[PDB]
Amino acid sequence: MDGEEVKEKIRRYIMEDLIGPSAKEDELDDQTPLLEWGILNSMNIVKLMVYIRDEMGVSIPSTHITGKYFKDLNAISRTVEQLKAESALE
Repeated sequence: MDGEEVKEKIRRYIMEDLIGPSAKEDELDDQTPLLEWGILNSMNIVKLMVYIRDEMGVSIPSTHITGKYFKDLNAISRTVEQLKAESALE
């Protein structure tokens, strides 16, 4: 329930673990097309799914995994806060 704290955590983990070479100081931006970079697919996306799960405390269901939310980092976080609300009542 912040947006920014969630985003900066995730985006930087994409730079640390996921990518490697194409992950300079400002390669991964706030609005970067993550799917057009093709960095997010079933192999990679699960390391994010567990990252948000532990760090943000948000259980992302497998049925939630669709392009619109994993499209850019704002779309990532906005839906994390929705799923955070779901997990808050659950």
